Amino acid sequence: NQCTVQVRLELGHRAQLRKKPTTEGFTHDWMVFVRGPEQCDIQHFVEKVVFWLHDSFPKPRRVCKEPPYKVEESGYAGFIMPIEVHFKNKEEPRKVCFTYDLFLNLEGNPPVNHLRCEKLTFNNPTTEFRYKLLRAGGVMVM
Ligand SMILES: N#Cc1ccc(C(=O)Nc2ccc3[nH]c(CN4CCCCC4)nc3c2)cc1
Repeated sequence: NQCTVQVRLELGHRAQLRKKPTTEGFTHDWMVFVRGPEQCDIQHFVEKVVFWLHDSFPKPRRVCKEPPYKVEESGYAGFIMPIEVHFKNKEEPRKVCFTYDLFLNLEGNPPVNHLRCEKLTFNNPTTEFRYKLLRAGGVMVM
């Protein structure tokens, strides 16, 4: 009737210098992901994650319909990556779009290993979607 459910997402990325021929253009390997915290299963409320890569990549609309929600790639530059997390929700909101700063380690700096923790607050979710948030390890507030 009246209640808020909070769930947690973790977006992150790893990047390092690629050990390859001088004549291979891509300097870096990187990996971007969405996950839950330890012993939460976001798959209960996440229908899919869509990573929107730079237009220069082949098939830059990358869909993960189940875990792991991640893209592994090679490249030569950082970019801003739209990341859409779609919900198993019959009403609004149906999804959330993050603007992810995919930056590389440049000038012989250590590997990048970044995490961005997002808190989602669902006000007054339906019965069915409430159960999914709770199954995923969501918590109620009051
Ligand atoms: N602003 C800006 C900006 C412009 C371009 C890039 C970039 O690295 N492009 C790019 C373009 C094409 C690429 N194929 C691969 C390798 N992959 C292709 C098939 C899947 C597995 C290997 N890595 C690629 C990287 C990044 C930032």
